[PDB]
Amino acid sequence: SITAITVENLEYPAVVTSPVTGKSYFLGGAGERGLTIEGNFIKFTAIGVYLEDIAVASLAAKWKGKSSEELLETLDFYRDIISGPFEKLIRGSKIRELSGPEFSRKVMENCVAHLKSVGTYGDAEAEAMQKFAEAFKPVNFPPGASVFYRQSPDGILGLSFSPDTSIPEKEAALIENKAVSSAVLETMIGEHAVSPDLKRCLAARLPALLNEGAFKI
Ligand SMILES: O=C1C[C@@H](c2ccc(O)cc2)Oc2cc(O)ccc21
Repeated sequence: SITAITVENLEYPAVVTSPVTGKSYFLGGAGERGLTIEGNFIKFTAIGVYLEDIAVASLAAKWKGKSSEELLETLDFYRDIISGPFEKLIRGSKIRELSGPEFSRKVMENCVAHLKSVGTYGDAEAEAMQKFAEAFKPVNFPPGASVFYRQSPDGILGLSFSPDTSIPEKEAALIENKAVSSAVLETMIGEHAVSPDLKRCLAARLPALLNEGAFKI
């Protein structure tokens, strides 16, 4: 019942299965991110957000029987996606070649931004971020190079890099800090995430599922 999304010739499948935790996610929504200089928006990377199947049953708890327009203006609904008792997978596939650090910089930027936004950015979180950046250093992402973030409900972030848009088998690293976990996703679909790219998508495709209250295969 669920379909795919190509964002600037970078395709995001309808479903996916982690070689790491054998879970199976569904494309919640795709989108793209980039920079705005001189009123021009140059897109650098595509972005798709995946939710584990067990997410429908969970969100159905309070979001079923509501429509796109309705959820889209509801913040809680997102705090629920980002902090849901389930794994979320976020895949960023480059549109413009960026190095590990060049990129890991903008990302780490909005993160700490939020961490302080809610008084969670302390020593531990700080080390976790150091680590976060130590992971991206050896890397580089020419177009098609994907980064895979696994946000585990157990308060862990699974970092894994690729030269193309196919998920790797093993992971680059694991950042074990509950805060830093949600961070990424929060910076993309959170309250303070200006772009309605991911938000509109999620708001549009989930009710279709939420009406059945289940998911698997
Ligand atoms: O998916 C991206 C792209 C990234 C980025 C854009 C332009 C650039 O030059 C380097 C990195 O910024 C981000 C910041 C975030 O908090 C979350 C996701 C992203």
